[PDB]
Amino acid sequence: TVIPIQHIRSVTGEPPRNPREIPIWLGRNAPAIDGVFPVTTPDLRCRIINAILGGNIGLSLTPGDCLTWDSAVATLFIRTHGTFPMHQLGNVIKGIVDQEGVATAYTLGMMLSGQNYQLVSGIIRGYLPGQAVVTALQQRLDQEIDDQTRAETFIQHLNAVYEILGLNARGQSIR
Amino acid sequence: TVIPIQHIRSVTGEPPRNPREIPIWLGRNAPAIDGVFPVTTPDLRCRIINAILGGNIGLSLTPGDCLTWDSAVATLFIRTHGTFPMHQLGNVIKGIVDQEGVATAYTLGMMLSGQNYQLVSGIIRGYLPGQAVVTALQQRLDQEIDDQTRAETFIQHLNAVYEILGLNARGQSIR
Amino acid sequence: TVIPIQHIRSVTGEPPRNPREIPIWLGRNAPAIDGVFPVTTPDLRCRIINAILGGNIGLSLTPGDCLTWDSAVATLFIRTHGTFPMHQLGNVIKGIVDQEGVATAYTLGMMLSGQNYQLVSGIIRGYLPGQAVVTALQQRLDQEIDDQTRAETFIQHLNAVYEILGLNARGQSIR
Amino acid sequence: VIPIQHIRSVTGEPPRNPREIPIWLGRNAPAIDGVFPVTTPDLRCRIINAILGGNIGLSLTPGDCLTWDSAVATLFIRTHGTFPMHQLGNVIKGIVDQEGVATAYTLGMMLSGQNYQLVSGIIRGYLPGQAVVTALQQRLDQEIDDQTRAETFIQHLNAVYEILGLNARGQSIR
Repeated sequence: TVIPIQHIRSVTGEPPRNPREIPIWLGRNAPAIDGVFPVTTPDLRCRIINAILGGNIGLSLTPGDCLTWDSAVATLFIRTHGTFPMHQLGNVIKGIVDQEGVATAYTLGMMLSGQNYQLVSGIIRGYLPGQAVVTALQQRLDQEIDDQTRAETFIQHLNAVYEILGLNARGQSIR
Repeated sequence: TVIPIQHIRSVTGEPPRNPREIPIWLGRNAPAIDGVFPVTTPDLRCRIINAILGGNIGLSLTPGDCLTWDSAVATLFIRTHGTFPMHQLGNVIKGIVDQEGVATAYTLGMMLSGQNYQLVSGIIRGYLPGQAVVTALQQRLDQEIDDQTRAETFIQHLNAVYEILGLNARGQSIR
Repeated sequence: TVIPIQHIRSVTGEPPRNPREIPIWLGRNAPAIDGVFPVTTPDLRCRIINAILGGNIGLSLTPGDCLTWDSAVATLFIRTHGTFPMHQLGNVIKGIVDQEGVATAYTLGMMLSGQNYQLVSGIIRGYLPGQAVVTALQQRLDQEIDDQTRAETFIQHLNAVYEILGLNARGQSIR
Repeated sequence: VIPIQHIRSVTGEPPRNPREIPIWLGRNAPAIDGVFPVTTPDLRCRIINAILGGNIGLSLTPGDCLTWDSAVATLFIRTHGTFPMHQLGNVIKGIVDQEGVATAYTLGMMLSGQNYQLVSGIIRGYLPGQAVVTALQQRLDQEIDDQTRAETFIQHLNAVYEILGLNARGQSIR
């Protein structure tokens, strides 16, 4: 098939000039692309990403690297920053909860970490937006069964608590 | 399918950057978008809404949210204002009347509240432009059968009463 | 049934801000609109007009008001200038006669008036080029049998008189 | 002969500013019901008209005195000029600062025709402190249905306030 690239490329806009800014820009603009043209297979995700980023032979992915949008955004992260050691996962995540907030940072941290729920849960508990959140979120995760259900229910609970207290995603009050 | 996003995005234009102006922006382009393309299934509402919002943070919808234009417009309110829309319907209606006019504020009024003629009718009757109009408009709406008949014939009547007195949608004299 | 709004805007341009300048802009650009995408019913004409004027609820039309590109134009002029705006209709016509000439002033005036032969006829007869034309034109239109027939054979007779005297469209000589 | 003086001892003299007469009647209504039993709409109309003394402007007829809520709501339209539900959020915000959350729930429900969802949502925004909002919601969520939550809201607020050392007006011991 031929893909409607001129339309996709009018909805997203030009990708930023600093290539360290590219891997998060692609996460923000994913739902838009799925709107214009529903992306079903890894192939079609690759075809779409490769055309948008144009002349960068640097950042060209294959079908292996992009099963899901979250794989692509991680692969593109490792290239533009470099693989870093365990003790530096702190400064990567804090840097992101400041720009995009906890839900983005949890999903990327769980991906740059080989799904280490005990590590990435622990780090995110220091950058939550006030003590009353830290405590309310804890109780919900606590009364789950094991760590595997806690990993898959995290963002559900985070947002439920953020709703009650009436915060936006960036984690600031809007009332 | 593929949605005709080139066209839909000409009716609509580019969205406001102040992100608690968005539910009212999408609220008053919804009637036009439905003319230029038949949006039937919640999957297509979600696809269209997500395409025309572009790269904005926390503001993609799910097909769960987008069952009716109302439900969507209420959900984008909750994620921006923090509160439910129907805990401040008064302040929102008054704010629109002052910029856009009665017939605008009536329309968004019954999106936000959820087609509650009684309440929105009563909040508007407050902000009509002069005592004379209020009495005029009332005797037309008292000669319909049901409150179902009155919620179709409300703009038709306001537009007839404004002709007689010589006012101009935004509620200023032509004379 | 996708109404191709992007193409229609490519030909007409963007409508003005000051909504007093909309009813004439729509009459002028009408035969272009209709060449890109040919309308057939009132239904479609409504859907096209509302989509062009965009997110404007105040100047929204219904199928009732759109039997013809003239009926639509007339309805908008009464919402913006009010009924019996005879000093303003005097002023919009005098303006055109100077830029365009009398055969253009006639058709735009008759469109904005709801095809009011008696009113517009009267206004134009004060802006013709000199006493001899007025008298020559009148003698021809008086031989005609009813007012429907005068409105049909007005641009016809004005041309015949202008040709004899050796004037061009703008009422300046070519001898 | 209706025993007006016992009712006058509990209530007191009406407030001078016409705008605060509707809230005053709502706060004094539960105490009047305990001291003297009111069983008919007609008896209620005679008691309210005597308590306000000679106010011909705010006189109520037997039809609008069916329930204490209907009487308080009618006085609001005569004193302010707008129906209450149109501006409920502002009215609840005024009562919370002057009197407290418990007064706002009782008077907010009388003006809102017993709507739990609207009153509970408006009050949650003005509750004192983030901890109070989270603790109260957990207790209310356990209850089986909206009717049961409505009956136990004041009891569950008093328990949370006692644990966090807050007075009725929400001022901390620290």
